[PDB]
Amino acid sequence: FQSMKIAVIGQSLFGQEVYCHLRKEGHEVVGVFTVPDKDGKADPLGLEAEKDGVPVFKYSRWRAKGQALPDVVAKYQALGAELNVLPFCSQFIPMEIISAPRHGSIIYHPSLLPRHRGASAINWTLIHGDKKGGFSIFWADDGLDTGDLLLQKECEVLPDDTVSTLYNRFLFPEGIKGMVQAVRLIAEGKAPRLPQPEEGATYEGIQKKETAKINWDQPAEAIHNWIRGNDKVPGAWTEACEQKLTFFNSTLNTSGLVPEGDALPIPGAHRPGVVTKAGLILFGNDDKMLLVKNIQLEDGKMILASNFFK
Ligand SMILES: Nc1nc2c(c(=O)[nH]1)N[C@@H](C=O)CN2
Repeated sequence: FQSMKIAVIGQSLFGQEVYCHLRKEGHEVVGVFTVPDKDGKADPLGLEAEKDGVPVFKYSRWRAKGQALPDVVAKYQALGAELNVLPFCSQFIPMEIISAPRHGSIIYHPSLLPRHRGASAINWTLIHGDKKGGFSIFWADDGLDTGDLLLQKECEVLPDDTVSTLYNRFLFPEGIKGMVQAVRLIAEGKAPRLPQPEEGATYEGIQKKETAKINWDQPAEAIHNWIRGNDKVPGAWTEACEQKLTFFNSTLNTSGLVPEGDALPIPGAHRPGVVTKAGLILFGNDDKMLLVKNIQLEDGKMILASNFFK
């Protein structure tokens, strides 16, 4: 064993939990780098670190005129970190920071690397209807999500899984355990390095609300995968009845359903939607059905799709 000085760079409840476990294991978290508020909620990793008197720093920022801000780097170097743990970072972290610690930097990534390198990997897993998923913890190198693996765990992906369900069922609870296990291996001097194969590598970038717009010119199954692969964040959407509607809780189980109800005209779609007591029936460009159970209105109100027209 060895108790280590660790810099934590991340966010969210996931980051908070990794932070708590590292401390429970006897490591010193020398600092936390997280996201700002927005709005006016503070990040829970930052709030937890602040409670404990651990240095907390908020970006981004991160960069200006090519290089890493001299300020952020300064704050980092004072900490004397021996390892960086990245439980949910976002932007490229300059190699002056990534490569500074004796033990380097390890990163949590919610896909089976080399598949779905880049941001929003859980979205892209489901958008493509992958039948298996999981997470990787990997050693940062100078590429984007190309570094050798430390460990990887797989799980089955179910036909109606969403980003949120797959995360809460597996990638969150097992991912936290996995990061903890990784730090233990590093502390013991027993951490593996498993180079990523070239075969099957794919890359996608961040999925912001704007690029979650539905393309209706696809089969029902692909549209279902698009909706669930953006559910709940950032939320797949379209224009209908003169507003922006976001669709959640899709299924391809349309057993016994008939397309009778109140039309929902959707510009660009192969057929109108139909609001039924079961929810919103939608058609793909193959005239096959999918069913959306919930709709978020442009003003943020969540409703049952069956209640759209009251
Ligand atoms: N140097 C480096 N920075 C990273 C990644 C990486 O692979 N290398 N991936 C993301 C980690 O959060 C974003 N930041």
